[PDB]
Amino acid sequence: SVAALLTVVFYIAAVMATNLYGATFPEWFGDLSKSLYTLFQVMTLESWSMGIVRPVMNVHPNAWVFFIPFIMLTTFTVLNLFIGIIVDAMA
Amino acid sequence: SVAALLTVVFYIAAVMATNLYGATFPEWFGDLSKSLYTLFQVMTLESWSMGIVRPVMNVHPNAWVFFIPFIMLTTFTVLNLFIGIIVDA
Amino acid sequence: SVAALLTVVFYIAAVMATNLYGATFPEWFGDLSKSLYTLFQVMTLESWSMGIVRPVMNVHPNAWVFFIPFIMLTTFTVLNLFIGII
Amino acid sequence: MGVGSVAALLTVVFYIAAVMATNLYGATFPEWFGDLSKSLYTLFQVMTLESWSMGIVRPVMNVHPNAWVFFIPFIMLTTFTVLNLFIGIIVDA
Repeated sequence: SVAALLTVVFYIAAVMATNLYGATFPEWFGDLSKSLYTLFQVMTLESWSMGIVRPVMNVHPNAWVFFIPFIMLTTFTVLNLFIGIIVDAMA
Repeated sequence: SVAALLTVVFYIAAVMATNLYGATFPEWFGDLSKSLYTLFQVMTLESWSMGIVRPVMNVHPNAWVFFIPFIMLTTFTVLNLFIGIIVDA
Repeated sequence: SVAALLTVVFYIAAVMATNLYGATFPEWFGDLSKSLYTLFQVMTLESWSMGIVRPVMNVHPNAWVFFIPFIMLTTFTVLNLFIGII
Repeated sequence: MGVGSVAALLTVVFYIAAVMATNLYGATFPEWFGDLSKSLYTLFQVMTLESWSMGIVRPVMNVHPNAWVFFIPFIMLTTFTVLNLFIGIIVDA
């Protein structure tokens, strides 16, 4: 149920990002699949700032309003999900 | 409860960093909002050392005394706010 | 216990990656030992995308099909081993 | 107390490895390991896993190959203990 919620989340943000940054950043968001890849990378927190967001903000200042919240939501969910797997296996 | 304390901590360090490193590193610390961004990136641990702390230490060495503790504080509280919310449900 | 199967998982993927990407990326995959190093770094998530997967995808596109699953598998097992001590 | 004693064990482990690395890699990599304080900073960065491989270990291995035998274990140990201190709060709730 949570895994579905998250996938929905990725899907929504992937579509949004493609239409928001795909023009100026084809390598990372030009496609809905490219956006999926990039958003997953951001989720693992790998080079999200130095490698993706900071460069993005050089063209679209305040794009941080799309990514920091995305980071919060995605991190939070994953945290919970993990806890459940860990907690329930113990119980 | 942690959420507000954390916001306080971020605000303290952001104000501190702005006054401390904003002159030499305006791209990351020149503004109170720039310092907000940088300190969150450092909290996510994304290029905190190689990308931010090591460059800053070429100018103001031993600035790790601000950063490493900031890392402990924010890391520990986010560990705590996670466990706190999680154990409950 | 969890460590017993994860070791197997790493060995499978390492053998797979060596045969798949060792030709074009010998610095990271040319050896079975090299692929062991690379896959562990990818497991710790350090520069997996920008540093490893994205450059590999310029040669073999859709190689994320190996990596992203490898990432889920190895990340998942870590929590099952983290709790597998507790 | 352990938390505290485990935190004291960690401090010991960091001191061990920091002394080790200074003597092992400080010659060839003085910016990262030339000092006991430099090795302190580097080992903590490796602990938070930020550019540990691409940034530190991979470059060190071009000089002393198989120095991953120092690093990968150090990673295991410090990451495990920090998780031991994490669960030492998980059930301590």
